[PDB]
Amino acid sequence: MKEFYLTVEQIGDSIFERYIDSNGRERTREVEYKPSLFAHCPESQATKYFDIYGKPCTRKLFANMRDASQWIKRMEDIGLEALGMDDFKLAYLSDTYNYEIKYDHTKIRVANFDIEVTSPDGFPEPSQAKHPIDAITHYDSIDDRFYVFDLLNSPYGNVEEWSIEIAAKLQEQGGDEVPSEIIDKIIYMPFDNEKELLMEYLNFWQQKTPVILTGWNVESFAIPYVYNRIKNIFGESTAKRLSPHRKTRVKVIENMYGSREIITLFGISVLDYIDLYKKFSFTNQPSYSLDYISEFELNVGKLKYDGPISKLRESNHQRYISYNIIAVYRVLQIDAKRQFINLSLDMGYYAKIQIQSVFSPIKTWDAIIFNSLKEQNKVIPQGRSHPVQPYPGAFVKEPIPNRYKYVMSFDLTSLYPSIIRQVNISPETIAGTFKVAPLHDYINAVAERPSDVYSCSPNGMMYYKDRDGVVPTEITKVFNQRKEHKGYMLAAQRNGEIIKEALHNPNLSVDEPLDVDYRFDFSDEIKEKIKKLSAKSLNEMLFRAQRTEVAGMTAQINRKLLINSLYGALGNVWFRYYDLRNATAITTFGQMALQWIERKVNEYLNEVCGTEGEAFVLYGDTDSIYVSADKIIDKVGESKFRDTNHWVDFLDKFARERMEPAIDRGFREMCEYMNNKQHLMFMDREAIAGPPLGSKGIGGFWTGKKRYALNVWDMEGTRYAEPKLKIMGLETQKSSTPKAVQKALKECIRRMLQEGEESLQEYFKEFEKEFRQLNYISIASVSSANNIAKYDVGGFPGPKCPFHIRGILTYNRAIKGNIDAPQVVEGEKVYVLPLREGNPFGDKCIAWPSGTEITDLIKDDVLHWMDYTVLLEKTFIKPLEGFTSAAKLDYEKKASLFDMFDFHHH
DNA sequence: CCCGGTATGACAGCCGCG
DNA sequence: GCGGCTGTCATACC
Repeated sequence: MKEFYLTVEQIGDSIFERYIDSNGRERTREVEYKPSLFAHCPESQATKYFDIYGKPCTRKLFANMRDASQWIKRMEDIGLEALGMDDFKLAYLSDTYNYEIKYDHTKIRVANFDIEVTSPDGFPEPSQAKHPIDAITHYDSIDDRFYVFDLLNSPYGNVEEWSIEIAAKLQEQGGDEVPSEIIDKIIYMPFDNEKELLMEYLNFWQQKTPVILTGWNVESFAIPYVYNRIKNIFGESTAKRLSPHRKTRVKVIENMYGSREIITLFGISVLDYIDLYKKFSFTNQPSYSLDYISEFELNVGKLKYDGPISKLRESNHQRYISYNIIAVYRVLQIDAKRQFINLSLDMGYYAKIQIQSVFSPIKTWDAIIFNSLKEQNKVIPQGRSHPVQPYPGAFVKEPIPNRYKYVMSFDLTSLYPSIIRQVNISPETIAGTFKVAPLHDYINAVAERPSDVYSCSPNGMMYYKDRDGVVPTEITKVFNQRKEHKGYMLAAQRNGEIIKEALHNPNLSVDEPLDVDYRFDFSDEIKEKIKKLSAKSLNEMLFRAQRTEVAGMTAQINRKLLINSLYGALGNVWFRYYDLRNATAITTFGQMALQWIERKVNEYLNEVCGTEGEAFVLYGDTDSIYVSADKIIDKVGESKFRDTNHWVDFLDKFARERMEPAIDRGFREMCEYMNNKQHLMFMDREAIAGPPLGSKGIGGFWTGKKRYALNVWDMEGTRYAEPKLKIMGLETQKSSTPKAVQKALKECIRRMLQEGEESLQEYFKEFEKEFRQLNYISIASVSSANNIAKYDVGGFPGPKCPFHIRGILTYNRAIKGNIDAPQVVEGEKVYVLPLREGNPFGDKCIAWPSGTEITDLIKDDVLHWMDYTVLLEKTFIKPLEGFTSAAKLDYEKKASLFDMFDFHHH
């Protein structure tokens, strides 16, 4: 076993490191690390060190890290570049671990915990920590145990001890339904007072100090609450004891709304799962509370209880504790499915960074470029300050709002990373500039060729073709690595398939499985030794073949995330290799790419269909184009197809046989026109959309930029058994839209695309008739409660007050002086309903906390004074009118067709 | 620097307008 | 009384 690191930190003139040694023991080092930095020198001085520009550099070795840091300030005050890695933690990791890090997760202590705090005051602020911590569930990955800390006596109640017997029983039997998987894994311990509890938790923390600390909201609630609580009761010295190095910093996170404070525990990587999920799930969710996320991933959700949580410990302490245990297990179950922690570790050691820096695409890329440059004796440039200067971004085509019967879409692969390599874009690779014509003229190939010598972007930039760019080289690596690991994953998957044939007829023998590598396909000699092998050994080979497939999967997605990271880094002023001209070179070339191929697809389809001057490309967004296939179908005639699958086959082949070669030679023309280093503009066919054959459906429609619906039969080569609706930007996709209305609008769209006008009309009529019979929760809008106090003037709405906020202030006057009634909290989501003019409430609308019924001492009047008309018009009819206008359909039978004209009268 | 550019929509408030 | 704006706020997605 080769040693790896756990956490690294700099305190004064010392690196403090937690690390696993060659024997597997967790250990700590204090090293008085001697960093190196670099300055420019004359050609006379003989060094092996050069910068990315090739200019010679002399190596300066400092006695400590403070001298290094003071030297950087002195070089700034002189006006000369101070070259090298200024984040000395990264240099230490590079020096101490100059090899491919192979870690062993079972020796990494990964803790996830959750806290409970009874509070009749409202949400207990972590910075003040006014109320007693009355429960802690702390899971440890090494022990595989849930350590549960339980407070029996607090100012808010004296309670019985928790029962594991009851907690395991069925929910109908009065039990908490804690899974038998974790029942034999709970270490329960009750306490007579909070001080005893908090002090035991601290001693527990010292013996089992987390390397990775996770959980839901741990960074913004749990950790701050435990720290501040211990601090307020025992003093700051005791609270620092939560850090292995007894050093803590109070960070102030100032978001563009308010300001909150997080606590930095030196020697611990905090990877909050709420942040970890938002970063790596790539699924946009309405709510990000553990409850919603659990039921989404695990189909079980968080544990239910009766009454307000502020009254739970009193009324049902048995539930309260079991709710705390399950809260921790919910996160562990999610991580068992998604494995974002293992992912985070994988990338942390690949980049050689602090694990919590996986949230930073800047840190990660800074280190990956640093390490590969280090092994070539090359010196990284100094990070220079840059003014935040907004530059052009992605091109988006304004579509003509219409229906579109048949649609076929195509995507460029890894567009921005592809341009970087194609054009060879890097700081040191800038070769000069050319007099730039309008983009229009480069799209139409009317402008003169920018350079015979250098590779070019349509923004005026020129780059060397002979040199290998530092950025281009570094991302080509990542590409090649991903292919390599996805070449091992496909091999490990296919190698397991041959094993599954042997799982039907084996023969027992006392032998261990053969030493073979699953990353590469088996030879004939290994294939000969399959039937003879035993049943015990065959299941061991299947275990290790699948184990190899899991290792390949993790690697191939980690590199995928890096590919998509780079542009972000490159376009960020804080990044070392950032250059504004290089950034606009990427986006502008991309703008040219999509519009040039729009031209080429139009010119090809016109020539083939015989027509001239017809817009086939109906829409385009960044790296994708959408083609109208009507003419292609009408060229064969849709009456010649026997079924839906017949014309989907037709279009699929057409794209591959006719369209894709026309695109490739189209882009090959563009590469030669810009004189680029290599052609890397590749376009895959994604979606084939259209209405079912012999149906009155319209297939798809656009209402504007980023607002469309499509009936998709085939995506990226896989044929769907049943048609699947792709909806983007429309109200069905917005969490502000009421539950029943989100459902109704989707069906309205389904009926439009699959069935036609009359069906939509029959549905609308019925939904209008039955709207008043729907539940008041399902038909209410949801909104975010930001800036409540700002627009509040003595309990009434002020100038420029938003609609939902007005609703909140109406609710507040209705429950003014009522503690049992739910309070609307700044930040949290709210239900909104309109009220008929003349109601006993203040205004025209009421808003109450989301996910809850209204207080019974106000419910009747709300339900009585609801404005259904306004609600149906605002949330349902208006957005539908939106879709139907573009689609050129009617939702109501006799609508005057003169309504679609912007008449005079002016 | 632990994601903001390119987007649309709901609503408030203003301006002309016999 | 209502388009035609501008401004604030809310929420999509790569």
